[PDB]
Amino acid sequence: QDSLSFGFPTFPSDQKNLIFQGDAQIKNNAVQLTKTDSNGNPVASTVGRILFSAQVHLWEKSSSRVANFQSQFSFSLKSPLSNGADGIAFFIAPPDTTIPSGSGGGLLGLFAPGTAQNTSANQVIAVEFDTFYAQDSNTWDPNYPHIGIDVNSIRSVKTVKWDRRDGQSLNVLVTFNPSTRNLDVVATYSDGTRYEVSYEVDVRSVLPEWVRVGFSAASGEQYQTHTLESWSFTSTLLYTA
Amino acid sequence: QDSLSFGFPTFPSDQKNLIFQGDAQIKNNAVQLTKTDSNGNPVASTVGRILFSAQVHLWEKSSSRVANFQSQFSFSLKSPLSNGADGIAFFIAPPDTTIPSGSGGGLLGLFAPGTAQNTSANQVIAVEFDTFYAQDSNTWDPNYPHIGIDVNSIRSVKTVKWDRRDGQSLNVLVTFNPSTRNLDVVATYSDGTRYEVSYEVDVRSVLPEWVRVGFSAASGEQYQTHTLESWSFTSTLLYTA
Ligand SMILES: OC[C@H]1O[C@@](CO)(O[C@H]2O[C@H](CO)[C@@H](O)[C@H](O)[C@H]2O)[C@@H](O)[C@@H]1O
Ligand SMILES: OC[C@H]1O[C@@](CO)(O[C@H]2O[C@H](CO)[C@@H](O)[C@H](O)[C@H]2O)[C@@H](O)[C@@H]1O
Ligand SMILES: [Ca+2]
Ligand SMILES: [Ca+2]
Ligand SMILES: [Mn+2]
Ligand SMILES: [Mn+2]
Repeated sequence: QDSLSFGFPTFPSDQKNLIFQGDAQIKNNAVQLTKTDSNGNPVASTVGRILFSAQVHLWEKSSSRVANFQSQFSFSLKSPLSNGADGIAFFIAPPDTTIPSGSGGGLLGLFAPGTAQNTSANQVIAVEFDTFYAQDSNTWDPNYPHIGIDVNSIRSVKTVKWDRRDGQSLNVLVTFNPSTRNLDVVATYSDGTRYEVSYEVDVRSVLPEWVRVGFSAASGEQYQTHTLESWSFTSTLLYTA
Repeated sequence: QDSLSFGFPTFPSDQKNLIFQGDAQIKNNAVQLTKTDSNGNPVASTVGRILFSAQVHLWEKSSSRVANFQSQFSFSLKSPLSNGADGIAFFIAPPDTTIPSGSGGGLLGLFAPGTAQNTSANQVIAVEFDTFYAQDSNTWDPNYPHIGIDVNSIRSVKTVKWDRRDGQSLNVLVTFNPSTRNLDVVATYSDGTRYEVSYEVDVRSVLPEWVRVGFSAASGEQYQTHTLESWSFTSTLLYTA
């Protein structure tokens, strides 16, 4: 299809169109990307991802069209401690994408240790909400919590300082305009605190014509819950000048 | 998801979200439901169906919600014979639906012969465009070409006279309003000729909560091409007051 859109105001337990990878599972009408004990508390060393089953036609070689898409979602992070890790990310990748070996902790379940920074060894665009930046294990990270745009590397091509608020939902709007090649990210907390980051990227040279969209989250030695509360997506193929 | 929509203004050969059954295949940016020779001419004894991969949430028991959906599509039928057969149909059935054994010809690839008219033995709602009504063969049909609404049986719960026009596209709008429980059908030819038929049905008592939508067509002794040219579908769960 040239156009596709779906919306999850909440996440009831009877899902049919979600691909669950790792420890991701539905609990209390929300998607818990990372494992949690019976008490509902986060645990260490866990990775989980979800992907919508239907493939998205991102671009079409023949017609020379590229899709304009918008992804809106909200999530909350909660941890008994305060050093919650490692973060959640919205990502777009080839349809057969699976959790890379050893992609836990700081790699957010998106990259392999040996290629995490090799741009010609990956095919993935992601918007990360990174809460852990210890310079010994996350050497590629700026020294503070941040929202980043990742293009084939765990080392963000663009970042903006961000504030982690335990238990508070962050509302996010991610949009890609094929006309200007701009991938814009706008995140806001209910009190109006706003964060914005954008980057110009030609999706055609990074991803295949058909892709799958979803989320990924991980906790290494440090942990926190990564709860996806809602999600709506829309893509429409458009002719570009 | 509570809502889903997708649009196929045309059908390029490079598809990823369509489930092809029987002889269905894409040719010339259109879906040829029934088999055609190398020259594109229709042949006898052929059945084919397509379904969108993503399951549609038709209704939700817990929240007492029922989906409001709309299916707009266009098709054309062609045949050198004076009595092209057998017809095409838009249908809604359980997710694991497959072509029943011996459902060719007049059964439109939707029902098995032994239970084609046993309503308690089927789970399907279909809008058929029936061009073959030989009273000695398809004994259940009125004696003329017609549009029919099928609910768990090949013997339509309702039909209206329709005119078959060789090689002319028919545009159809199928809608369901959960408030009134009216399943409405409006079809038109490019010259304005209009056909309308409506039926009241509670989908909750006929179909499971999750279903798949698609098209089916077949040709028995008599044949004709059944070309699906375009298709857009949208559904959203609503509260039924
Ligand atoms: O306790 C965390 C501590 O260990 C290191 C590695 O020595 O980081 C681990 O835990 C982090 C948070 O869960 C992950 O991001 C990282 O991938 C993992 O190696 C330290 O840097 C950190 O201080
Ligand atoms: O030519 C139609 C003639 O043959 C039979 C089967 O012997 O019907 C077949 O063809 C029809 C038209 O394609 C189908 O409707 C029917 O399902 C199929 O069996 C006869 O009953 C009919 O007289
Ligand atoms: Ca990090
Ligand atoms: Ca018939
Ligand atoms: Mn980072
Ligand atoms: Mn009929």
